[PDB]
Amino acid sequence: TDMALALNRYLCTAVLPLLLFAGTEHHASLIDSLLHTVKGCSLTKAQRDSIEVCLLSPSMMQHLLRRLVFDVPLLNKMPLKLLTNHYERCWKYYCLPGGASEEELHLSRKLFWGIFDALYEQELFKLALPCLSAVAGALPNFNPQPVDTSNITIPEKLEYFINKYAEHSHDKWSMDKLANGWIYGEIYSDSSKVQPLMKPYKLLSEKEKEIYRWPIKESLKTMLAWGWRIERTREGDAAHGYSPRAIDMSNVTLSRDLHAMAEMMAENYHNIWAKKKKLELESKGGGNHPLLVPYDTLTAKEKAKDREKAQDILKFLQINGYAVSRGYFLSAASRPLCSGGHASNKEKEMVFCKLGVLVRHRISLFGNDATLHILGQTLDARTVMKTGLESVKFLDNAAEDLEKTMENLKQGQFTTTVALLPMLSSLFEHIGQHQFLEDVQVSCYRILTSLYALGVERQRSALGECLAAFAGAAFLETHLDKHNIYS
Repeated sequence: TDMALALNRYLCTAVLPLLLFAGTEHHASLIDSLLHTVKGCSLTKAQRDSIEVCLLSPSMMQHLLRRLVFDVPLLNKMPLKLLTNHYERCWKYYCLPGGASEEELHLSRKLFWGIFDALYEQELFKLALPCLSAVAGALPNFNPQPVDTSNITIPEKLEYFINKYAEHSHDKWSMDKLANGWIYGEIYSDSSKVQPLMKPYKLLSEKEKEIYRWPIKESLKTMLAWGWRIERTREGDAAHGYSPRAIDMSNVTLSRDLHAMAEMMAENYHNIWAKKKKLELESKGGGNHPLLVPYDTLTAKEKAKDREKAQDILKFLQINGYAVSRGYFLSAASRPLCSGGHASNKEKEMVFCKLGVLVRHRISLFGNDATLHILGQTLDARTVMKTGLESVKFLDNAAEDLEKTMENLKQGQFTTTVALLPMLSSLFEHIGQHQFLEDVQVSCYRILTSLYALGVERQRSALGECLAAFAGAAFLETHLDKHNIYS
């Protein structure tokens, strides 16, 4: 407490020093200062020390534009909502000069807009949904999840592999040190450069293989843990003492199957060593260690024994020739899934989720101002809501008509069976409540003139009589929506 009053006063004194490799600690450590409050009112000044510290950096800030994206999925309080969505629009600046992670940006877009069905509160989620059109327009907590390795037994085909890879290991323990060539003695006198461990491989015993054997078996058993395995293909490949005719595993190029598994093997090693660090010094009276931060931020220099050691276990597999196997693109490839995913979210506009009608539809307007396959299904997307909430065309979704064609204004002005009958089906659902309500006819006028900016035969004399029905029904302001579509 009495030294925990340091944080209270320094919410301004560590701010005024506001006015690219070793600065990664503040994107890791100081990101967790406000995360302790994610001092009460004074924590809002920590946003000014962070939401402005990201934009004018962008080397490690390129790895911090989606920093809390490993915890923005675990947002929901109010500071967990503003730790991402307020820095969402500023996350296009890092990939502005740089425009492996373009599919990870949709993880907090296809779920947080679905978590927008769980909640004023959407004052920060609305413009950040258009920042997802900017994070894909400029380029184009986090708990470790441990898995236990030794549950399975060593397969017999990879026992000719644990004796060849360990035989190469004592070469690789010397190929990094062959310019000096260190040898065994009896006493560890490192002033005269002798090691007590430099013994050859062909004179090994039943309890000294385990220095070589155990890094391989924690690197082989964890391949079978994700529904993946190893298949078969064709075959392939001074001084004196233990002098080998060896080859290096820092110049052999890899396969494309192995990339998503070996970078997951470091993610596997981000869930073993990030748990093996919790079993060494914390039970003796230790303190708080910062390695529980989000995933794309923290230092990787300890992981050089985990990112460069999780590839040569399977670079050596390509020596043996074994078939390692895995069995704005995503904003466009899932866009027909999105127009079918928002229309499936159009049925719940009648029965929190009524804000989901406005959090999903009105945010794709700039996405339609930046881009009939998905647009012809989006013309009838609100025709599921104006049929499901057809009695009221249900709290906010009964009066979401003024924002309904507002996303179809930018979609209609930005462009023969996918538009023939259904162009005047949802449009008449706006002009059908024109003189019941005037928030539907004010958007139907921009729906009837949504073709004069892009250039309804059947709906020409149904609205022309409706112009002759609402000529004085003010519904004369609703007459300009039914008189602009009668020829």
